[PDB]
Amino acid sequence: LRRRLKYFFMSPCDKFRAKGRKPCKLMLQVVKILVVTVQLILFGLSNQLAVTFREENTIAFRHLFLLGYSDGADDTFAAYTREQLYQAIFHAVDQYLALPDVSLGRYAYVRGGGDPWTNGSGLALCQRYYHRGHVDPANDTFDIDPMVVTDCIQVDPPERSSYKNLTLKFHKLVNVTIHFRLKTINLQSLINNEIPDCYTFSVLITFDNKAHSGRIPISLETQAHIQECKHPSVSFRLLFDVVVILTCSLSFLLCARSLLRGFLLQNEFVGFMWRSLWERLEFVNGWYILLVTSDVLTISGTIMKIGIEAKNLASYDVCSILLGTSTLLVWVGVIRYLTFFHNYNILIATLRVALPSVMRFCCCVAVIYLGYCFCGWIVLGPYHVKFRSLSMVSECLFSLINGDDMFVTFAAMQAQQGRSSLVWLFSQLYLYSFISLFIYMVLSLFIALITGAYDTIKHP
Amino acid sequence: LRRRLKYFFMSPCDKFRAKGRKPCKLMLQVVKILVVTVQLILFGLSNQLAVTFREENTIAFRHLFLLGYSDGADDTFAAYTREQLYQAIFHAVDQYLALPDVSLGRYAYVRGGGDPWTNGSGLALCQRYYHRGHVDPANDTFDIDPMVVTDCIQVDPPERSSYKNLTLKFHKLVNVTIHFRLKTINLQSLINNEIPDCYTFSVLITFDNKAHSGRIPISLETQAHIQECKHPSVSFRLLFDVVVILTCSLSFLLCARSLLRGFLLQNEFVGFMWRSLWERLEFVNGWYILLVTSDVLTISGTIMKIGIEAKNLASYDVCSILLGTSTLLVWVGVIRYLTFFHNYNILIATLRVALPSVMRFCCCVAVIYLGYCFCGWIVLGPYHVKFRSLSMVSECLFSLINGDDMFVTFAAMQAQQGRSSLVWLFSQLYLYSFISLFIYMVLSLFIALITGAYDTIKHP
Amino acid sequence: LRRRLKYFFMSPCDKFRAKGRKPCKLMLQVVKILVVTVQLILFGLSNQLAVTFREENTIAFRHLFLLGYSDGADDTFAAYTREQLYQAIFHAVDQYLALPDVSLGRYAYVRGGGDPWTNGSGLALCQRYYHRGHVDPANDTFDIDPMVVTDCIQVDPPERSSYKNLTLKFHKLVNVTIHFRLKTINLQSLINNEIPDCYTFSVLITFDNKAHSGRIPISLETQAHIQECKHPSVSFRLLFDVVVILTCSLSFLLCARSLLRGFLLQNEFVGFMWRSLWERLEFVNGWYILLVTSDVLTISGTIMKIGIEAKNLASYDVCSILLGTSTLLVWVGVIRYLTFFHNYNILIATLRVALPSVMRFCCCVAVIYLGYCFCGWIVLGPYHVKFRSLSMVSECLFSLINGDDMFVTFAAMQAQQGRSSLVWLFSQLYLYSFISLFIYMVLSLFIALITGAYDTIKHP
Amino acid sequence: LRRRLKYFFMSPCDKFRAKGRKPCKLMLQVVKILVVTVQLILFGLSNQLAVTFREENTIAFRHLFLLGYSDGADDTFAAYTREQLYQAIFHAVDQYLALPDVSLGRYAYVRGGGDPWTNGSGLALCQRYYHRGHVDPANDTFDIDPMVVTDCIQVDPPERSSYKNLTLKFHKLVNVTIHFRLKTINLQSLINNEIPDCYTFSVLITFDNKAHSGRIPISLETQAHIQECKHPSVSFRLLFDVVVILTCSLSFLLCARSLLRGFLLQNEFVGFMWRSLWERLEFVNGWYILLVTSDVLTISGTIMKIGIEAKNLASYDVCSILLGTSTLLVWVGVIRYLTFFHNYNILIATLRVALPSVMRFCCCVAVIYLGYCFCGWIVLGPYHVKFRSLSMVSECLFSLINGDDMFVTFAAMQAQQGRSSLVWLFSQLYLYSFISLFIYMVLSLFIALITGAYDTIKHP
Ligand SMILES: CCCCCCCC(=O)OC[C@H](COP(=O)(O)O[C@@H]1[C@H](O)[C@H](OP(=O)(O)O)[C@@H](O)[C@H](OP(=O)(O)O)[C@H]1O)OC(=O)CCCCCCC
Ligand SMILES: CCCCCCCC(=O)OC[C@H](COP(=O)(O)O[C@@H]1[C@H](O)[C@H](OP(=O)(O)O)[C@@H](O)[C@H](OP(=O)(O)O)[C@H]1O)OC(=O)CCCCCCC
Ligand SMILES: CCCCCCCC(=O)OC[C@H](COP(=O)(O)O[C@@H]1[C@H](O)[C@H](OP(=O)(O)O)[C@@H](O)[C@H](OP(=O)(O)O)[C@H]1O)OC(=O)CCCCCCC
Ligand SMILES: CC(=O)c1ccc2c(c1)CC[C@@H]1[C@@H]2CC[C@]2(C)[C@@H](O)CC[C@@H]12
Ligand SMILES: CCCCCCCCCC
Ligand SMILES: CCCCCCCCCC
Ligand SMILES: CCCCCCCCCC
Ligand SMILES: CCCCCCCCCC
Repeated sequence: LRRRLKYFFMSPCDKFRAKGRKPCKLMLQVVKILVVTVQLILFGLSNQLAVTFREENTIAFRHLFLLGYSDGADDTFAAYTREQLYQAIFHAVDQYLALPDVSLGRYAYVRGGGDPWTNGSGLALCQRYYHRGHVDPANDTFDIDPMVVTDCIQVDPPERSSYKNLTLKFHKLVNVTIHFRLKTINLQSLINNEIPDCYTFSVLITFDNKAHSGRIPISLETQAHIQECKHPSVSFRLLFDVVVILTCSLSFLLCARSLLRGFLLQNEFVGFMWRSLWERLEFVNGWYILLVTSDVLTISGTIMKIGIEAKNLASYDVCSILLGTSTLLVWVGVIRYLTFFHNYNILIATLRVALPSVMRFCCCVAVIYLGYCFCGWIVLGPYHVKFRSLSMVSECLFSLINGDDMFVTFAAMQAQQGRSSLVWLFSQLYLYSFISLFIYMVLSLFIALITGAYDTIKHP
Repeated sequence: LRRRLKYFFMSPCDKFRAKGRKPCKLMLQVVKILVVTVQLILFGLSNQLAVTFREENTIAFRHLFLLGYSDGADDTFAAYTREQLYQAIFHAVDQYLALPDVSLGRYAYVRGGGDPWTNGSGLALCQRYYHRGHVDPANDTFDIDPMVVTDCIQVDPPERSSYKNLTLKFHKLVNVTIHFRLKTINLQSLINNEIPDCYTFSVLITFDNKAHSGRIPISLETQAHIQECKHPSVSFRLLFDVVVILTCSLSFLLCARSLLRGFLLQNEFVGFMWRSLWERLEFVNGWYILLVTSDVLTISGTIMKIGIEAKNLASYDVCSILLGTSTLLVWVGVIRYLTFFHNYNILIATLRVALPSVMRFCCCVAVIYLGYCFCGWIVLGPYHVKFRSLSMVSECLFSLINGDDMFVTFAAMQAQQGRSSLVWLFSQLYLYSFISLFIYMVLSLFIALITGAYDTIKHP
Repeated sequence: LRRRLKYFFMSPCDKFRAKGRKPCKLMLQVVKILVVTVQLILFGLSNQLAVTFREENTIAFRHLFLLGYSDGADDTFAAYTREQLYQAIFHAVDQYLALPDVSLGRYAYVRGGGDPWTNGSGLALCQRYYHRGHVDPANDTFDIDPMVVTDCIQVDPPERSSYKNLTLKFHKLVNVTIHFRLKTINLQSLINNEIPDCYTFSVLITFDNKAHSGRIPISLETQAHIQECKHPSVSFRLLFDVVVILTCSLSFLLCARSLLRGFLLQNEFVGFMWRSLWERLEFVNGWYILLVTSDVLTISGTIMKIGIEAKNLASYDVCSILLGTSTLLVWVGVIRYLTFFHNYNILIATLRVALPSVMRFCCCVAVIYLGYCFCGWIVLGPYHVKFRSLSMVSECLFSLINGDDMFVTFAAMQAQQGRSSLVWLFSQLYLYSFISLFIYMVLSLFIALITGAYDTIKHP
Repeated sequence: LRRRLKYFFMSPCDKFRAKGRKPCKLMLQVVKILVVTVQLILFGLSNQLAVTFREENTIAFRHLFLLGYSDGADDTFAAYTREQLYQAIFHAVDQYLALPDVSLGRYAYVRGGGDPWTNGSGLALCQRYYHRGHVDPANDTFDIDPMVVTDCIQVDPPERSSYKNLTLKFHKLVNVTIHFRLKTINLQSLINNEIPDCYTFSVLITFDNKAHSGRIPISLETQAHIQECKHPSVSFRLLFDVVVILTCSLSFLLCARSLLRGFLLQNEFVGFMWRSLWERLEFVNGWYILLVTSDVLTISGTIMKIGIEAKNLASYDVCSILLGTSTLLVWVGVIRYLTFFHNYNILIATLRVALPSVMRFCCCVAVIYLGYCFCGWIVLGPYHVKFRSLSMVSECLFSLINGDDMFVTFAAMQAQQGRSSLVWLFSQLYLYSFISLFIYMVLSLFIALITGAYDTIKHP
C-alpha cells in the first residue's frame, strides 16, 4: 500500500523512471490543446464573415428605409411631430416598393407565410392603440380600456396605395410597426471558398409611443434565417470535427480511469488506516476534473457546431460559449505542466495559498460595494445617466475603482450644481469617500495578502 | 460583577450557550436588511419611470420650441445675430400656438394663475433691460442706471399677434424669457399597473444676455408639478411601508435597550474600580449606534415616502438621500456578522488598526493637495477648461491621481504652446511633478501602512 | 554654548516652556496663510470674469466673420477651392461692414493707428506672396526668389468696394490676413460691482498657405487691450493688498532674523569644536528658507497685481505664476506643524528618508524613458498622431504608464495593419514591452522603496 | 594570471588607478550618444515635414474628389443607392477634369506610363465584375464563374465624355476603381532651407462591393514618389553622417577588442583550472554586446539614410526602425555608468535579481491570458466591436488590466441586454472575473516579487 500510494502521488517524470509506463496522457493533452485551439480559430473565422454580412445588410437597410438617418444616430433617432411620423412611415413603404431600382444589393420579395402577413402580401403596416381611450388633461380626466387593438394594412410588392390613407390615432396610439422579409444570396462566401448560402432577412421597423411623452423613438431591427440554396452552382471541416471528438473522448476515458484509480486507492487507504474529509479528497486530482469538464464541453460544442454548419441549428450563442469555455479551461490546464518545475511552482503555490483569504476579503468587500450601489442608484439615478440601473451603477463603481471614467463622472454632476446643491454635495461626498476608501485601503489589503502569501512560500 | 462583565462582552453564540436567550435581535436585523432593501428597490423602480417621463417630455419640448435645435447641442446652443434672436423667439411662440395640431403628445393650455401671466393669458414673453442705458464705446463713455425694467407681452392660447411687434432694446438688454404651462396625463403609468397622474409642466425658455459679449445662449427648462387626476377611470405599497416602520422601531427599541444596559454596566464598573475615557467608552457597541442611526433614517425616509406617494410632498431628494444612506449603513452592518469568524476578523481587524494612520496621512495629503489646487486654478484657469473652478480643479487632480484623463489634460495645454511658452512650461512642470509625487510616493505609503497593519495583525 | 544649542534645536512648545517668549512667528504664519489664500481667491474670481468676457467675444467673432463656421471645428476649418477662399474673404469683409446692424454686441470702429492700417482705414486685407515665383511641375522646374511681397487693401468702415477686385496670386501665395480693431464696453462688470472697463479687440483672420498643399487652414485670433473708460458713470482691494505686503514683510524679517541666529550659532559651534559641511548645514532651517521664498514671491506678485488692477500692466501670466507658487509653498509649509506630533512625524519622516532613493531611481528611469521617447518619435511619428512631436510622445508614454488612453493608442495603430506590417508589428512589440516593463517592475520598485523606508522608520 | 583576472574585472576608475590607461572608450561612448541623438533628431525633423506635406495633399484630394465628404467620416463613408454611386464616380472624374481651375494647389497631369493607363491617358476608370453571374434569390439559385473581368475607360486630361456612358453591372460587380497621377512641387521645403523636391501622387479611389451587402464603402488612397526636380533654382548633413559612421566604427573596433580580450582570458582561466558554462560566460561583458549591436544598427541605418536623402531609396520604415532601436539601446546603455555608484547599483541590482522570476510569472500569465483571449473572441466577437479580432481582443484585455476603457467596454454589452440574456450574463461574468483576478492577484504578485528582490539586495 505504501509503495502504491508513493507511486500514485509521484510526478510523471518519476512515474516514468519507476514503472517505465509511457506518458500517453500528457502527449494526448498537448495534442488536444492544439486541435481544440485550431477548431476554435476556424469556427471564429467562419462566423465573423456571417456576422459582417448581416451587420452590413442591416446598416444598408437603415440607410435605405429610415428617413433622414445618419450613422451614429441610432440611440437618438426619433420623431417629434405628426407630419414627421407620417413622412417617415411613407418613406419606408415607398422605399420598400422602389427597392429593385435603387438598392445596390439584390433582394427578392417574400409573400404570405402567416401573420402579420396575409396571403400574397409582402409588407405589413400595423398600428396598435388602446381599445377605448379618452384623455382630457384640461379637466384632468381619462377613461381608458387598456386592451390593445391592432389594425394592419397589407402592401403587395410590385410586379416587375391604400397605405397612403393611413390615419393614426395619436392620442391612444401604442405603437406602429412595419414588417417585411427580403431574400438575398451571400456571394461573399466565395472569398472563403465556401458555397454561398441563402439569407432571409425579416425587417421590423418600430415607431414606439409607449411612453406617451411626445417623443416617438424609431428603430430598425433584422432577424436572419440562413438556408442552403436549392440549386447552387459555382470535406476537411467535418473530418477535423470528428478528430476533435475522438481526441476528447480518449482524453475523457483516460482521465476517468485515473480518477477511478484514485478513488479506489483512497478507499483502500481509509480502510487500512481505520484498522476526515479534507484529507480524503486529497486523493482527487483537480486537474483531471478540469480536463473531464473541458472534454465534455468540447464534445457538446462540437456536436452543436456540426449541426450548425449543416444548417440544422441556429444556436450560435450556446455553441460558442461551450467551445470558448472549453478552450479557456484547456489553456488554463497548461499551468499543471509548469507546476512540475520548482521556480514556476513557487509562483503558482503563492497564488494557491493566497486564494482563500482573497475570496474571504472579496466577501467582505461585496457588502460595502452593494450598499454603495443601492445608495448611488437611489440618489444619483434621477440625475446621472451612469446611475440609471443597478447593473450600470455597479459597472460605473467598478470602473472608478480601477481609475477609469472618473472625470466624466464628476463632470456630469458638476453640470447640475446650483440646481440641487444638496444632491451635488452628496455626490461629492459619495464619490470621494468611495474612491478614497477603495484605493487607499482595499487594493492595498489585496497587495498585502499576496505579499504575505509569497513570503510564507519563500520562507517556510 | 465579573460574571456580568464577562457575559456582556460575550459573542452571540457564547451568550446563547451561557444563558440560552433566543437571538431575536440578529434575526430582526436580517429581516430588516431584507425589507429595507426591498423597499428601496421598489421606490427606485417607481421613481425611474417618472424621471424618464419628465426627461422625454423636456426633450420633446426642446425639439418643438427651439429653432434649429439638435441633440447634444444644449451647451453651445446660442444666437449671434439680431435676426437669429427674433427668429428663435417668434418660432417658439408660433410653435406654442400651433402645438395642438403638430405635437405627438397631448397637452392642455393653462391660463392665469398669477405672475408672470395675467388672467386669461397662457404665454408670457418678457424682456428685461436696464432702466437707463447709454453706451458709447467710440468715446469710451457710459451712463447706466443698473435698475432692471421688465416689459411683458401676454399671448392667449388659441380657441380650437401683437407679440410680432416685439422690439428688443439690444444695447441695454439683460435677458428675454418665455413662460408657459402645459397639462398632460402620464398614460405610461399603466405599464406598472398604477393609476395615471396629472402633470403640469412649467416651461421657461431663456435667451441670456447678461455677459453682453455678442453671444446670447438659449436654454429651455421645465418644472413638473404632479397631482392626482380629478376623475380617473382605468394597497400593498403602504402596508409594506408600515411593516418597514414597525421593523425599524422594534430594532431601535432593542438596540436602545442594549446601549442602556451597556451604559449601566460601565457605570457600575467605574464605581467598583474607583473603590479614563478611552477605556470608559469601550463599553459602547458602535454597531448598535450605527443600527440606531439607520433605524432613525429609515423611519424618517419612510414617512417622507408615504407622504410623497400620496402626492402630499415633492421632496424627492431628501427622502432618497435618507433611504439610500440607511440602506448603505444596514449593508455595511453586515460586516459585524463576519467579525465573529476568525479568518474574516483578521482582515477586518487589519483595516481597523490601519484606519488611524490612514486618516492622519490623508490629513498630511490634504494640505499639499489644496496648495496644488489653488496654484493650478490661478495659473491654468485662464487657459484650461478643466481648471476654471476650484471644485473642477480638484476633480481633475483627483482623476489624474487615479490615472484617468491624463493625456487629454496634457493635450489641452499642448494646444497652446508657442502662444504662451512660459505658461506651457509651467504646466508641464506642474502636471509632471504632481503626478510623479502622488503615484511614486503617496499611494506607495498608503500601501505600506496597510501592509504594516496586516503584518502586525498576523504576527502579534 | 551647550544650553544655547539645546534651546536652538528645541520645539516651539518646549521653547515656550523654557524661555517663555511668545510664539509670534507661528501666529504670523497662520495669519499669512489665511490672507494669502484670500488674496489668491479674490484675484482668481476677478480674472475669471475677464477671461470669460474675452472668450465669449472671440466665439461671437468666429460665428460672425467665418463663413460656414460651427462650434468644435476650429482645428479642421479650412478652404480647398479658389471660390471657397474668395467667398470666405468677402464674407468676412462684408460682415465687418455690416456689423452695426446685425451684431448682438455693441462695437465701435477704430481707424488709423499705424501699420497695417493707413490713416482713416479700419480694415486691412493683405496678401503675401513670393517676389518671383515660377512653378512648372510638368517640366519639374521652378525659379523662386523667396522674398515676400505684401499687398494690402484698406477698407474704411461705413458712416452710419475695391476689395471686391482682389486678385489672389495662388501659385505663389504665402498667406492672406485680415486685420481690424473693435471697441466695446464690458457691462458685465456691474455684476461684481466693478466699474466697467473699455476693451479694444484686435482681430486677425489668417488664411494660411505656407504648406502649399492644396489645403488652406483658416483661423481667427483676438488680442484684448483693456483701459479705463474715459467717462464712466454708474477701496477694500488695495488695502488688503498692502496688508498682505506688510504681513509678508514682517514674516520675512522674522525668518531672516532666525536664519541669522542659526548661522551665528553654527559659526560659534564650529569655532569651539575646532578648538564637515553636511553637519554644518544642519543648523539651517529649511522651512524658514521656504517661508522666505514664499514671502518674496508674494510681495512681488502683489506689487504686480496692484499694477495690473490699476490698468498699468498686462502681465497676467507672471503675476499669476508668482502668486500661485507662493500659495502652494505656504500651504506646503503647513506640514511643519504636523511634524511636531509623533504620529504625523512618522509618515513625514518616512517620506523624507525615502526621497533620495526615489530621486536616484527617477534618474535611472529617465534614460530608459528618453530612449523609448526617441524610438517612438522616429518610428511611429509618420503614422501615429500622438507621436508627432517629442513632447507629445513623452505625454503619451507617461499617460500609458498610468493606465490612460491605452486602447485608443493601440487602435490607432490597428487602423494601419496590412498597409505596413513591419511597422504594426514593431508598434505591438514597442507598446507591449514598454507598458509591461513599467507596470510590472518600475512602479513595484517605487512601492518597495517606500515600504522599506516605512519599515526603517517603524523599527529603528 | 590572478593579477590579470583581477584587472579585467576591475572598474574603470580602478583600472585607471592601477595601469593609468586613458579611458578612451568611455569618452567615445559619451560622444557616440550625443552624435547619434543629434542625428536622430535631425532625421525626425526632416521626415515630419514630408509626412505633413503628403497628409495635407491627401486630405485636399479627399475634399476635392469625394462627393459629400467631410472630415472624420473616412470609416463610414459609403454609398447605398445606384444613383449615389453614379454621382460619386462622375463627381470624381469631373473634378479631375476641372482641377486646374478650382484647386488651391498647383498640379500637373501625367499620361501613359503603363497599366492601367493607355498611352496619352491620365485617368483610368475600371469596373471589375464576375465573368458569369446569375443570381436569383427568388428561386434560391445562382450560377457564378468566379473569374474576374475588368473593363476600363480611359480619360485624357484636358488641354488648357464617354465615361458618362458608364453602365455598371450591379448584380455581379466586384468593385470600381479610379486611378490617376498628379505632379507637384513641395515649395514648403524652403522653410527648412532645402531645395524643393518633385512629388508624384498616384491617387486610387475605390468603391468596394466585395461584400455584396448593399453597402459600398468609398475610400481614397495616395502613394507618393519623390524625386529631385530636373531644373531647380532658388553639405553639413552628409558630413555629420560620415562622422557618425566613423564614431560607431571606432566604438565597434574597441568593443570587439575588449570582447576578444575577455574570450582569451576565459580560455586561459579554463585551461589553468582544468590543470561549467554559466561560470564560463561570466567573462562576457553584456554591455559591450549591446554597444556592438547598437553600432551595427547605427551604421546600417546611417547608410540607408544617406541613400534616402539622395533619393536613391524609399525604405523609410526600415531606416527609421534601425536608427530608433539603436538610439534606444545607446540610451539604455547609460545605466552602466550608474552601476558604478553604490546607491544606483542597489536599484539596478534589485531589478536584475527580480527579472528571472518576473519572466517566469509572465510565462505563467500568458496561458491564462491566451485562454481568455480565445474565449472572448469566440463569444463576444459577434456582438462587441472591441472583440472582432484576436489582436483587438488582446489589446482590449491589456487595457482593461491597466484600468483603461473599462466602462465603455461594459456599456457596449449593456446596449444588448434583453436581446441575448445569456450572452450578456456571460459577458458580465467574463469581464468581472478577468479584471478581478488580474488586479487583486497578478499585479500584486509582481509587486511582491519586486519587493522580495529589493529586500534580498538590502539585507544580504
Ligand atoms: C413586556 C415587553 C416585552 C417586549 C418584547 C419585545 C419582543 C422580543 O421578543 O424581544 C426580545 C428581547 C431580547 O432582546 P435581545 O437583544 O435579542 O436579547 C439581549 C441581547 O442578546 C443582549 O446582547 P447584545 O445585543 O449583544 O447586547 C444580551 O446581553 C441580553 O441579555 P440579558 O437577558 O441579560 O439582558 C439579551 O436579553 O427580550 C425582551 O424584550 C424581553 C423579554 C420578554 C419579557 C416579557 C415580560 C412580560
Ligand atoms: C525694536 C524692534 C522690535 C521689533 C518687533 C517685531 C514684532 C514682534 O512682535 O516681533 C516678535 C519677535 C519674536 O520673534 P519670534 O521668531 O517669534 O521669536 C523667536 C523664535 O521663537 C526663535 O525660534 P525659531 O523661530 O524656531 O528660530 C527663538 O529661537 C528666539 O529666541 P531668542 O529670544 O533667544 O532669540 C525667539 O525670539 O521679537 C522681536 O522682534 C524682538 C522683541 C521686541 C524687542 C523690543 C526692543 C525695543
Ligand atoms: C596602432 C593602432 C592604434 C589604434 C588606436 C585607436 C584609437 C585609440 O586611442 O584607442 C585607444 C585604445 C584603448 O582602448 P580602451 O578600451 O579605452 O582601453 C582598454 C579598456 O580600458 C579595457 O577595459 P574594458 O573596456 O572594461 O574591457 C582594459 O582592460 C584595457 O587594458 P589593456 O591595456 O591591458 O588591454 C584597455 O587598454 O588603445 C588602443 O587602441 C591601443 C593603444 C595605441 C597603440 C599604438 C600602437 C602603434
Ligand atoms: C523628451 C521630453 O519632452 C520629456 C518630457 C518629460 C520627461 C522626460 C522627457 C524625461 C524624464 C521624465 C519626464 C517626465 C516625468 C518623469 C517620467 C519622471 O516621473 C521620471 C523621469 C521623468
Ligand atoms: C491537486 C489539486 C489541484 C487543482 C487545481 C485546479 C485549478 C483550476 C483552475 C480553474
Ligand atoms: C465595537 C466597536 C466597533 C464599531 C464599528 C463601527 C463601524 C462603522 C463603519 C461605518
Ligand atoms: C529641517 C529641514 C527640513 C526642510 C524641509 C523643507 C520642505 C520643502 C518641501 C518643498
Ligand atoms: C555584466 C553583464 C551585464 C549585462 C547587462 C545588459 C543589459 C541589457 C538591457 C537591454
